Amino acid sequence: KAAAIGIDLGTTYSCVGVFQHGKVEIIANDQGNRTTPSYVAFTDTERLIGDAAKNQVALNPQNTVFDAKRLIGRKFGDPVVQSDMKHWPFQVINDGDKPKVQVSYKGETKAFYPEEISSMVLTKMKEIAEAYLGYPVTNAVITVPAYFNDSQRQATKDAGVIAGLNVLRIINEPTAAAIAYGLDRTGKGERNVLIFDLGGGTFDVSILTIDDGIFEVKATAGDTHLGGEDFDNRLVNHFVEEFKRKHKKDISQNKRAVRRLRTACERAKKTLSSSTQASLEIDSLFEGIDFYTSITRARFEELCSDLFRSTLEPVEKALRDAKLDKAQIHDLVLVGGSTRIPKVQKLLQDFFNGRDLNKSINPDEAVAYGAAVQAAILMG
Ligand SMILES: Nc1ncnc2c1ncn2[C@@H]1O[C@H](COP(=O)(O)OP(=O)(O)O)[C@@H](O)[C@H]1O
Ligand SMILES: [Cl-]
Ligand SMILES: [Mg+2]
Ligand code: NA
Ligand code: NA
Repeated sequence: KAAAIGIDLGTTYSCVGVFQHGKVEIIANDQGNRTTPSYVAFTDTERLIGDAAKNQVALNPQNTVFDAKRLIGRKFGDPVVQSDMKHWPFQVINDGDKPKVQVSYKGETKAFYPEEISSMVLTKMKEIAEAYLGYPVTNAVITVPAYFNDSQRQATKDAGVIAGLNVLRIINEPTAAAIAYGLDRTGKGERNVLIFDLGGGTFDVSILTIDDGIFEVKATAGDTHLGGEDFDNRLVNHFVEEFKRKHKKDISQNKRAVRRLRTACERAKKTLSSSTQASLEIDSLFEGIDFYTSITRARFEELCSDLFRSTLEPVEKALRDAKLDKAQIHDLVLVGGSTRIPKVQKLLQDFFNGRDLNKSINPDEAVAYGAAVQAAILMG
């Protein structure tokens, strides 16, 4: 009788849905947010997950973990791990050629596997669903990137099992997004679907063939270090210059200020997807100096124009790989929070010569939406 849930375990944000009453419900967390930061923080006295964790990241950069998805299922000597390490404020150590995140927790040094950190996020998403349903959840579908290997999929599933979940299936994020739009219901005859996924940290282009409910991955492309956080950064640097000009002070080395600016920037950015201007007002940003100011959509676009534009060549590459022309793509699907940006939608639509974009499902929710559907199918 109990519904199974669908979980998007995201690099920067996660999302949970449940199919019931003949429809998918994306479930808001305790703060009312329909997605949750994939953050876990450790303090002298408690463990925080999601919104609570990200909310104190500037205060505790050392023991606030994020990006665990970049580690999960990898060996410590993997060049991706070695490269990514150099830019996290938290320490990563080697335990038998397995990466562990090392932190201080209740005064003692503790280390955690990536799948342990991710299980804490999965636990939160599970608790979010249970608060809405009013009963314990034990079955779930969890998603992963198409490019995940066996080791990565295994560790993701272990994360689920650790969270107390029977993992009915692990499915690809682009397939979940396609399922959400009901594209799996097609009969015999190949349809070509392109998934354009620009999230918080990663950019993924997938071309799938669907034939009588059977998915095949024809081509993948993108950039694992291109995302919304890079748009936040462009804004950070802009406002650091503007604060320097006005107050004649350089805040760029105060890690707490820069982090707090960064957060205000992400909020303003989101607002610029619905508004042509946004107000940025930080109390005591630096040395008790407040920062009240504004930014326009057009200025935001200018600051990011090259990054926005860079998203189209991986589409070209993926089409070439799949041996398809633009015109042979039957459906275009927007995934990831960053595809809410009007300029981004314009770029892709212009690239496809005016074709419709499938964007009626919040793109940062499309993966979980699909997972919830598949979970229900697997339950009966
Ligand atoms: N309305 C919006 N406009 C612009 N960016 C948004 C909006 N909503 C969310 N985002 C951005 O989307 C990114 C998170 O994307 P999401 O798909 O939720 O996570 P992930 O990439 O981790 O799966 C963040 O960079 C966030 O600021
Ligand atoms: Cl992505
Ligand atoms: Mg995503
Ligand atoms: Na996500
Ligand atoms: Na991402």
